[PDB]
Amino acid sequence: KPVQNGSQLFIKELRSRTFPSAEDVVARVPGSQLTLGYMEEHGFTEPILVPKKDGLGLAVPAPTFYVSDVENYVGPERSVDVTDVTKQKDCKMKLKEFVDYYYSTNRKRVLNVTNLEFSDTRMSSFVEPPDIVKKLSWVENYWPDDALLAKPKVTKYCLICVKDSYTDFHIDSGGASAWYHVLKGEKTFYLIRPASANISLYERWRSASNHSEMFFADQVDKCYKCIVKQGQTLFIPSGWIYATLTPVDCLAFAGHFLHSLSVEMQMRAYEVERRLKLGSLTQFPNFETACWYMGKHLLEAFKGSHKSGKQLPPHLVQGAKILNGAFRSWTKKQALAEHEDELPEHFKPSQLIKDLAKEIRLSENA
Repeated sequence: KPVQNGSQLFIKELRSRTFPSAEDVVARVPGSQLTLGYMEEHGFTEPILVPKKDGLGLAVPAPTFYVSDVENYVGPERSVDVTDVTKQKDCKMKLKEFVDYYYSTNRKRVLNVTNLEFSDTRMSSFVEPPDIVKKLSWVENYWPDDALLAKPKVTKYCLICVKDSYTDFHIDSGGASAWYHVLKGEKTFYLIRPASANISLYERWRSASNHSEMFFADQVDKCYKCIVKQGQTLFIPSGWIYATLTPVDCLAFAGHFLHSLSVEMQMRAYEVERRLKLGSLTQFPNFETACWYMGKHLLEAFKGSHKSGKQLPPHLVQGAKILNGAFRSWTKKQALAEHEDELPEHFKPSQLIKDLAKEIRLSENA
């Protein structure tokens, strides 16, 4: 018989198993040193652990903020997605019901809430993402407040995981980058670098019928174990393939974002998820729309570079090229009525593409 991912026996085996330490891969960095400059220097290709929130500009409630408090500020009647970890199946229920389960003592099932986005609730004012996320975020920087399409609702997630909760290996939707702040308890991350072959293996694993019977880390050379403890914040870069195990009841906050340092990985991950045709919780809404606004921004940056003579950094020019490729792909004749639904008002794709292509040429000559 095969071991089912997320099962009690799986958890036991997983806890006993040895992994390479995240020591080699995850930088420990004080909040204040996590600047745009830092990110640009290192390129945000590896996860970053910030042991204390000081300097991050992260706003979160005190650790005396409990799940019962979440219930009050989010609202007991709110519908929430709940994962039954042992079955690896998902269902819906009112938050009050989950909270009832959470506080029970005879706790049979293993259930978690991992996609409660609360920007539309009273609890929203209690949490502000780290300053660096805001500085990097395409949505925060380039999506206009008067936009007719709604901003991707992925900025503030509340996660509630019971002891022995497990979330299986995945890449975040849109190849989005993520921050995770553990308010109470702890969460163990198992991190796999998105080397090209690893991504391919991941795609083939996600698409197999027996994938819930296969431990993906078995297929790769290095899967790093990183324990994130109370008060600590982990930043996960674009495309990283990761799973998590919860050793004790945990309450955490998280957010997802796109940025200019991983344009290529973002597109690669998006193409993988579009081939998989799976989706789920935390699907990145209006990913293409964010891309369109980025594209408009780039044209403006280019045009403004003539006035100042200062060229765009090569990663931005390379980013422009990749985005233009996508735009062409999304607007070709055979290309969906799915794609037009994500185009912002007043956009002229044929012209943007033509205009971007010209500006990329003008910059390359130099």
